[PDB]
Amino acid sequence: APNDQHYREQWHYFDRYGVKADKVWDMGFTGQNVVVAVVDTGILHHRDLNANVLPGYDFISNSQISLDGDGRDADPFDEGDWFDNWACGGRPDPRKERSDSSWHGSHVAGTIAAVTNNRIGVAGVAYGAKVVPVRALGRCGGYDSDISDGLYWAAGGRIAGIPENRNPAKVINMSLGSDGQCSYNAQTMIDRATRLGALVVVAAGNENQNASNTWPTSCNNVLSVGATTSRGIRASFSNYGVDVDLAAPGQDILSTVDSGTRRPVSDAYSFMAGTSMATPHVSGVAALVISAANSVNKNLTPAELKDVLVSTTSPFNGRLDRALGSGIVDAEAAVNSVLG
Ligand SMILES: [Ca+2]
Ligand SMILES: [Ca+2]
Ligand SMILES: [Ca+2]
Repeated sequence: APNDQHYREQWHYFDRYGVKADKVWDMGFTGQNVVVAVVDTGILHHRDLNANVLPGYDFISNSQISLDGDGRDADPFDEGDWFDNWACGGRPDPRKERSDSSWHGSHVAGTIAAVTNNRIGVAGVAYGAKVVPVRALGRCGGYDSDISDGLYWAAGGRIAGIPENRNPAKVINMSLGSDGQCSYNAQTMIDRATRLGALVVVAAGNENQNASNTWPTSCNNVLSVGATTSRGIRASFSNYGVDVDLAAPGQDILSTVDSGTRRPVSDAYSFMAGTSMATPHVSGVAALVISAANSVNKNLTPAELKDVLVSTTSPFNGRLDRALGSGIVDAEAAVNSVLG
């Protein structure tokens, strides 16, 4: 087990309905040399992230969303997506009036590869991997076109005006989405990333609805992740249905954030719930699998990697109320599969 101060609270890594990441670490696989891209709100300069974070890129085109004074730029720092006075619409709905900064991209990034065995804070599923933050979300979310350009760059695609990605990712985590069908542009970029070799791992969404009514789940060539609880059943908010590929822990997920309600104040750790939290468990396990496959000289296409993940899942706790993919992602079974 790692020495991290709050590892024991990360039930989702090691306990009954967790992802069995600990069993893979025991085999000596940690996602070594694998790059995972995180298309999200950007990254904090958090002491429990910095060593496992590579420089990424900020794809937010509108400065009113980016809150950093300009359009696309080389610094994917999460400025904080806080707002007040219904800046993101919906006035006068009391639930939409204001929000603290989410630090969503950092919570997600920490699940994949928080710095581990460094005494402080938490652990990451693939703590030998490196994360490339692709900032596409800010105040009020992000543009579909910024998300799709970012995911393409994440895979190794060239975007005019932006440097070539030196560290294209084998796994692209997208803990994001909204109502509606996959756009032509989103589908096209997902297909291009898939043809580069990247597995695009996406959140099923959080409206207790059919995930097929949302994107990116409704896209071809994605692996859609539903959310389960520490009791092994469907989290109440999790989207569901035939297009959910599998599930992962998505309620009371402890990871890396900032204590600041607006701007960054201090490195912190919080519990969050969402398919956004389940997704990076699957992205992390994918990176563990690739490190294992690398060791035996085995290539996995995105379709093959998805099939490894989906066919090796562990069972739910009795009957669920909805289709939620094949079971809970299981790193031990997935890695054992590719090692032969
Ligand atoms: Ca900017
Ligand atoms: Ca920036
Ligand atoms: Ca740590």
